[PDB]
Amino acid sequence: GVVNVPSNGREKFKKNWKFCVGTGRLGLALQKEYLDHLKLVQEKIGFRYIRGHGLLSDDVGIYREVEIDGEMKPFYNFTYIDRIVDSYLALNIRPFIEFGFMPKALASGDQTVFYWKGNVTPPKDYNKWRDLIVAVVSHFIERYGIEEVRTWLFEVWNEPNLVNFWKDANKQEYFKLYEVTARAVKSVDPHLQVGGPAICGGSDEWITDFLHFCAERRVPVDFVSRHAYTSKAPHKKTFEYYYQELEPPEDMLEQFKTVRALIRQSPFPHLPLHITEYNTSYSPINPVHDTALNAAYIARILSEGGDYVDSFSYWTFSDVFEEMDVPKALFHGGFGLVALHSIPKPTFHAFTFFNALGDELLYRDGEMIVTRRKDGSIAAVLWNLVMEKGEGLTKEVQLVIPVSESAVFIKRQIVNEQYGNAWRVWKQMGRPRFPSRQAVETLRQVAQPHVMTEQRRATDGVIHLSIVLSKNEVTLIEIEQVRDETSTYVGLDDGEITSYS
Amino acid sequence: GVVNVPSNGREKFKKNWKFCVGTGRLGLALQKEYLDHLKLVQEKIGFRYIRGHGLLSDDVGIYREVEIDGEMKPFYNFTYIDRIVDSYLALNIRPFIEFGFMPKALASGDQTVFYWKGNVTPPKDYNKWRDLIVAVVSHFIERYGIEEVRTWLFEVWNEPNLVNFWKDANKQEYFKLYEVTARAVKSVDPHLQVGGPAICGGSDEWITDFLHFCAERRVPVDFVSRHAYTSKAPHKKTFEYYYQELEPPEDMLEQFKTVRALIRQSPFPHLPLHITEYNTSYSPINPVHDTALNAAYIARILSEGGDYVDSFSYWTFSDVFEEMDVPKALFHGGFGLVALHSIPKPTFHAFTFFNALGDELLYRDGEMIVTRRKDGSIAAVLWNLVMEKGEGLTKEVQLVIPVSESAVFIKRQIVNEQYGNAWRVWKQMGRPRFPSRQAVETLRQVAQPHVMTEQRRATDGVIHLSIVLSKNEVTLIEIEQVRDETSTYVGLDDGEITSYS
Amino acid sequence: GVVNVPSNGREKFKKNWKFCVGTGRLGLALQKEYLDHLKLVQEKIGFRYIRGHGLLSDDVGIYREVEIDGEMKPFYNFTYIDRIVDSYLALNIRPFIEFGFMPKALASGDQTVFYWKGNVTPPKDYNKWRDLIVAVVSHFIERYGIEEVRTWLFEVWNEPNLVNFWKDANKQEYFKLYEVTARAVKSVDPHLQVGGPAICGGSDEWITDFLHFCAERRVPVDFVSRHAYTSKAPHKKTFEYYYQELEPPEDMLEQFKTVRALIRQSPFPHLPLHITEYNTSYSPINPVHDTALNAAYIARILSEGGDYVDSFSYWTFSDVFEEMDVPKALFHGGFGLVALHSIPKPTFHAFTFFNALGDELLYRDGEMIVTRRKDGSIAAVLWNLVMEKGEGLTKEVQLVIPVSESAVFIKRQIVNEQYGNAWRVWKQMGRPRFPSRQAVETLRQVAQPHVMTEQRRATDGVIHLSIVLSKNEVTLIEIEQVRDETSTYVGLDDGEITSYS
Amino acid sequence: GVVNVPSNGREKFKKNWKFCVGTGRLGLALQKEYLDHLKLVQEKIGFRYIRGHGLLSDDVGIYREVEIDGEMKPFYNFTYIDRIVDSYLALNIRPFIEFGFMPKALASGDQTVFYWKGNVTPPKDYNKWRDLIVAVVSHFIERYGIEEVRTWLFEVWNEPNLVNFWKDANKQEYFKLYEVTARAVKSVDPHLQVGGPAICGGSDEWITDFLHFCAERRVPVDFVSRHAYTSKAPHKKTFEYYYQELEPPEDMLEQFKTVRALIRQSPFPHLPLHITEYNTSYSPINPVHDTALNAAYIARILSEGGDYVDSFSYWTFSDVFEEMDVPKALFHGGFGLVALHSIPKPTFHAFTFFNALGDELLYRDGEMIVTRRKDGSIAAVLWNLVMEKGEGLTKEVQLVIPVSESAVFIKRQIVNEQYGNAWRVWKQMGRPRFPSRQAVETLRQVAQPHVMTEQRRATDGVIHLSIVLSKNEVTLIEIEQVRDETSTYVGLDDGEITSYS
Ligand SMILES: [Ca+2]
Ligand SMILES: [Ca+2]
Ligand SMILES: [Ca+2]
Repeated sequence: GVVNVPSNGREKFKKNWKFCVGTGRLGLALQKEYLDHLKLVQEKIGFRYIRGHGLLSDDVGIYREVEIDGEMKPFYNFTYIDRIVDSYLALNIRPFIEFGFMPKALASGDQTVFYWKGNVTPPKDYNKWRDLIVAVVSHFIERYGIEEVRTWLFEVWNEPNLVNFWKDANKQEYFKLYEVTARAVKSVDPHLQVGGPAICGGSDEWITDFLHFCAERRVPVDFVSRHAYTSKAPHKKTFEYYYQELEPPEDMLEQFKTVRALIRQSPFPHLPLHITEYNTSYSPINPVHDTALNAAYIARILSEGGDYVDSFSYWTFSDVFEEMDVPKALFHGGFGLVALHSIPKPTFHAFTFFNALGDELLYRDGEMIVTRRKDGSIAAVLWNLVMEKGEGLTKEVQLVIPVSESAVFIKRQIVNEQYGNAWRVWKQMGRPRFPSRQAVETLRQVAQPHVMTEQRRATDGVIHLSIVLSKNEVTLIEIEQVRDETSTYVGLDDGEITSYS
Repeated sequence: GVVNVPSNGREKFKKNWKFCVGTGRLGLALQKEYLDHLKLVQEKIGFRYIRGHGLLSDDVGIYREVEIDGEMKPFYNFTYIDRIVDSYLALNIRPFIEFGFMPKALASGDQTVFYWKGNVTPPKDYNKWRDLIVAVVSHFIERYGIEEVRTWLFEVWNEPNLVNFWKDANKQEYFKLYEVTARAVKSVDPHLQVGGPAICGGSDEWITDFLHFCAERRVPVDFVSRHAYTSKAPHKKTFEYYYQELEPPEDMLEQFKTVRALIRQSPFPHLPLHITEYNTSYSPINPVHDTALNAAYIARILSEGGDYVDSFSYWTFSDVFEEMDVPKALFHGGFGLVALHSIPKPTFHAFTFFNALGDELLYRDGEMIVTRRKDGSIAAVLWNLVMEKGEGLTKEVQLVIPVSESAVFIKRQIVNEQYGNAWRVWKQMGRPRFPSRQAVETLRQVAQPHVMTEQRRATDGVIHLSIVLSKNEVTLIEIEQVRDETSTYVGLDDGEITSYS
Repeated sequence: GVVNVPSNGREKFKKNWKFCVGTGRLGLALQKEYLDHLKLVQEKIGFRYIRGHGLLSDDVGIYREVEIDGEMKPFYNFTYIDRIVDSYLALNIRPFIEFGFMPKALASGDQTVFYWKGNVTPPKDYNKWRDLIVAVVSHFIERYGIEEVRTWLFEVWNEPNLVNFWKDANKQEYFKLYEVTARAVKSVDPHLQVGGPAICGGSDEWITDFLHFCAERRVPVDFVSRHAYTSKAPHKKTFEYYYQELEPPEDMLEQFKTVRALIRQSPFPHLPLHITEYNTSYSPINPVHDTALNAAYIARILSEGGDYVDSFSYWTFSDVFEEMDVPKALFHGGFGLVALHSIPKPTFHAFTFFNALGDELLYRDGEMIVTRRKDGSIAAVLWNLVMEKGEGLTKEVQLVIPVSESAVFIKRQIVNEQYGNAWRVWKQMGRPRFPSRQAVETLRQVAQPHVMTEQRRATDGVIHLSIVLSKNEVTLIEIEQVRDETSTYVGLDDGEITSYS
Repeated sequence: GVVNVPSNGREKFKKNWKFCVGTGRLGLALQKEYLDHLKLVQEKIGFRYIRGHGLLSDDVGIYREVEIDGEMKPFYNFTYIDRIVDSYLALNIRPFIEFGFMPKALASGDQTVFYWKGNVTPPKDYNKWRDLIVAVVSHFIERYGIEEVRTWLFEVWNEPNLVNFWKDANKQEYFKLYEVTARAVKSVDPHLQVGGPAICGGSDEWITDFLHFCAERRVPVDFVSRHAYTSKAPHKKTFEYYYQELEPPEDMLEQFKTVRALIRQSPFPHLPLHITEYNTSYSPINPVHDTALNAAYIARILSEGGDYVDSFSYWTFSDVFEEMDVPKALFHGGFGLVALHSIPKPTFHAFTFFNALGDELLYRDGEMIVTRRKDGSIAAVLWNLVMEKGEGLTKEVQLVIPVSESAVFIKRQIVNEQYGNAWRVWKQMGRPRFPSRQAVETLRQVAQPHVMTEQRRATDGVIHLSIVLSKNEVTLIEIEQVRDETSTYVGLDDGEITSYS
């Protein structure tokens, strides 16, 4: 198809796409490997906030008791989160705090979730929980100052509409939990932004009921959160993998758009919507995450997601993750943009490529976005999602582009099934679970995008680009003005160099 | 032609090719840019020695006088070589010291060489020159230890057979300068290895006569040094460039082979031969240095030069160079393997590819070298040197390589006119002289070798590679055992992932 | 009194004292904090080996069971020890491997030890344990090379004579565990050094019985391991401390001596003796560890312990530890040489000071060690251990040292109750449990030794040092050659500078 | 002297004292050593601007001709200043540009200044000099953008009232050069701040005459610049030293104040005054720079200089400097805050101490400055400048400070003749010209300030500090609130640790 790019544009592409990114549990942030991947992510994409589970779980170790004279008394150990949040602020990223799970010494029952056994029961004593929240938020303000902590966000719990994350999926108990948390947070400082309900899909009446619980009972709410995946239940499991079919990306966009409509009808029509988890599959052992398809699929969501929501947070930035035990191989289906040994997966490159876009929107359809940057240069990202099996399945794109600058330097970066894909080459190596240093460096070189460059002289103030994208390709194309300095090199003749003309 | 690679090899490919590398003047080693380049060269190519001019020239500033009690007395200022030689040893490289040029306060005349004005006249007092040599050598021993300094090499002066480097190209004055320096060095310690005569090509009788001089007067000598280039004097000039025609690589190898024979017919038949400079062109402003042709040309030399000499030192590791003034553009025909902003030029990847070869030499002709490493893997560099003008001129090559290892992972890296080639992309950018940071990063990215990988199974203990090499391509092919772990992934099926089979 | 230092010494002070250092459990090696601590320790102290628990425990996560073709089969996950052992080797340290504790899926019972719950029961199947040992040692050889792995050591289990560490303190069942482990290690490669019984003090008949067991059933043993502490059982507890009284250092040296003699009477008289754990207190929450007293105590051990044993491993290099939960304040009584935030405790300086000592032992008594270095310089460590309460309690020492110089430069470094002691300043700060960054930097600053320097000219070939050591001071004195260059500064007069003479 | 420090102050202590710092010539900024020093200075004292000579001198290399056809034509080589200014900005410092000296290819005559021979003659053609300024200023805008370059400052020449720096000290010829330069800069962009006349002391009529010339003839001026020193001509020289008597600090402040009054009476009454160089001695080989006296002298200036001027630029940040050849010894009387090897001099610590001061001024006299900061802590810098000879000469200072905070933590840092003084210890080592790495590390350690800390309890709402300062001491005293956490450590008893009470 032939697309004619207009010279200027009315609308502005937002940075909503990189507002937030997900993570494995906060206690894993103590790992050097974790910080390795986070530094890479902050250099090449730079997210504003980071969101995961386990702030209050026992590895991070904040809530204890502590026998004094003859009675159990609370003790708040900030050793670990002080280091964790410090390490975050040093990398220019703030916590999108999630309060959870339940500390053991505060839990009412035995039910846990994950390999790491986060306790998912309500607190035995709601006043002890309140006091925990006040202690934690108060500490954060003591350490980092009120101005800093006022920029953070505070979600209460996680997926209370699923039985695995909250006892009996108890709607009313969660609302009580929400109100105690919300009010405890405001009691420390009224500007702090608290929100919920952090639910998985399939049950959006919870968002209607949540916002009505808060209206009726005058309970604070500053944002709404929901999670969004497109995978069905596993159709085949091995001992290490879940395999799942996926709905197309418009299904996710519809989810975003549907939840925003439910907010617009509610008694709090102005509330921000934060999609605090999203990916194709919701399982950390689904190999789909390691593929070019995942990138081409996510590219579509990056292009449009921000039209409906204030943020959507890719779960996750890193394979440093233990919800289903320690990764059993290098490419093991983890959620991360970044694989162990800081090896970028195809999806990472899609973010990177979006990070080259300018604020000015020239054109956008279901397979491309075209922008103008301040300097006058064009930056476009194009993608060829093909969810069906088969080879070939190429897509041609004909881009007529307005530009006054008489010559143009075009730099294209590509990742697809052949290039920027460490997963493909890892198969060639024999799928080493625990590869050598040298196999890993080779995987790191191969994981880099394939670059091609050209110079093109304009005809009639317009350039034509013929772009062939192969199956599940995502590509960045930057088009810059050539200020040719050749004529300053007086006498220059390449033909005077052996072999050249 | 079909190349049958034997499974075993008797001969051993020596590491002579990276004994020593060349540099711009030692005062330039104080620059941060210099040290960035050397760090990159030492990580990707481990050179043992580094050889350049200007140890005794005035920017380094060792030789001074100094009015004390009505008398002009020597002062030896080691502030700068201390720092320089320290930085060398920290990067695991030792100085192939070159004694020169003439300190101004000790010069007999006015004649200089280069924009930096190295003085090229005899010492006004030969006893003060000797005292200089003794104080410097002694200083090295006091600072670093006798054992360390004893592993160094000491070449005396530079190209005395050229009027530009030595007043009148005075043979007997040079032999005298050599003699005073050689005895000065030995008087500090008899195991310090001293040599000469450091001549350019064109007059090899100087080697014959030099050794007859040392024989008659029993002047200590421990190696013969010589420089070797294949460029004719320039046939065109701009304010910016010297352009030169080149003879083929066989011309240089014959120069090596000629000088070795001359040492064998002499009264010191066993002397080591160090070619302390080599490249295609001897001009630091000949663009040929920046091209893929240079890379293929030199790969020929890296493959065989060690057959005839103990070392051959590429002039130079880096464009940090001022013989013909500060560089006037990013790619300005400088000698270096690395360009400003630490951008590898194509020749750098030739050195890097040779660094991947094993000790065991399995096969070699005029266009390839195939080797076996200690772990049984195969490693070959192939080049397609085309000096003639024109397009295409591709060379197909057929390989029959034995490996009992029944499946194989092949990693190929290529640098040619299209890949690994910053120069090409600089030109497409309009030859920016002083590029932006953004342009430099793109040129760095494009400067990386293109990588192709495949898996292949052996039929009958053997693999057959059909390889295509474009114009002036150099390429590294590594062939590793696949230890396939796929069977341990029970129930793995890529066809259960969206879009894959 | 007065000490006449002899100019020459017969004896050598051995490097035994820094052969090995202890660590918190291996899974903690994944922390950034841990690795910052190791780097500091490896730069300032030369440790060769690193010994700790948890290798086979479930955080590191090697042993898993996995359902394949309808049976429970072993899966060995090397993801984490690959990264751990990689990071050890990159910092020039190798594992003193300790095979333990019991993986949960292989345990025969439910008894655990520590906050992190390592299982302390026998394996439910000894053949599976064996296959576990074999798979781990084989994986090491595969990744690191057989020559690398042969330099390691392999301890079997931990304190099997203590009921907390091993079911019933079952002697005969530990011997069985040793045999199955030792024969499995030898089956992989016969050079691999294996030993035990890794007992705590109080029941040294276990060494005699362990060696008689290995003699009678021809079981491979390459060393005897043993733990040494001087602390009585805690006489007071708070919710975060154990306080304990200590025996003097001679008690530890006698423990070393008495165990060595037991080896020499047994059927393996020549076997190496590795004290794989030692410190004053055996509790990771006894504040004595954070004090100048600890450093004074342990310096006496460093000075003599090598006389009796091949190695004695200070438990531990770092407060990065979790046996009794996450540290509840900055200085919490941890074992570490280094405190969180890379703050060196006084004991760390004791090790640093011993790292400056020379080979040649000139003199030693129970309060000093005086040595000569290869360059002729003198290095001495002195300590004033004072276990009794009160102020003052100084030791005046007089040293008559010979030197072959004529003028000398004396650099003294000191750590005591006032200087190089962050615990004291932490107290002055109000004992902040979770100090700010600003406070931490102040604590690091103040943690640095105090330095005093002087020049002193000899008389009659000799130097008379008067030295005052304060309560529990450890101090380094280096006496070096002055090569006065003042005479080359002709006309120099500090009296011409404003205010000076 | 008993000082009662008020609770609140009406005035602000300005940041003018670290607005700018001086440097050796801009070409030396290419040195790794230089950037090591700049980084350190920028980490501990964050200066905003850096001011030095030689931008247009031929080592940096900007101006060349360049034979084309048969005519000499201008070529502007931006290779080196691009690297220099990039490195400045990456370290958060901007150029206070000084246009000079004269490029040889533009020079009218052959007179030069310094070891490095900057040419101090007018341009042969003022149109060529204009075309140079336009090319340089324009290139700066092209690379860094117009907003950034407008924050810089542009001074014309150096000390044109001194015959050494400018042919004949020709007043009218400098005004002509100012006019051509100023108009040139303004023709690129009118908001660029240009000024002069950069004079040395002893003839302040030049400032009057400059400003009248600019008013009458409507030449752009945006600031006045002037240099200030207090050293008399040398009374003794050696081959390597100038020794000079110093006027007291009142003389410098009186210089500042005098020039400010001349501007206030001029036709441009409101012009900023920048003192573009200042120190005690004006000679780069006067040992006084290396001393504690220099530090105590400069502190009075840092305390008050900002009263009269908009900036005052300490000449220099670093001993990396070649005006009078390469440093002949480690401490050689160089201008730098930082000695070679990154060793801080006593004067460096003065600046670091001032960098801890708060904005709100509580109390100031001629020997101390006392401030409050945002968090409520008190920071004070005290100094005891003694310019006469003699030992002892201690100053007792009694501070009576208000705090209701219950108790306080006092951190004191001292640099004087005994502590923080590497010069003193370098002499003890026998004044090594070219010390070993090991002697250098010792001088670094010894160069760190001496720290003392204490907790003091508030009696009656007031803390009474008694501070004995030794001769030529400068010292920082921070007083913070103790939030005591001791009572949360229930049961804590240091008396339960061996030896402690
Ligand atoms: Ca040079
Ligand atoms: Ca532990
Ligand atoms: Ca200079």
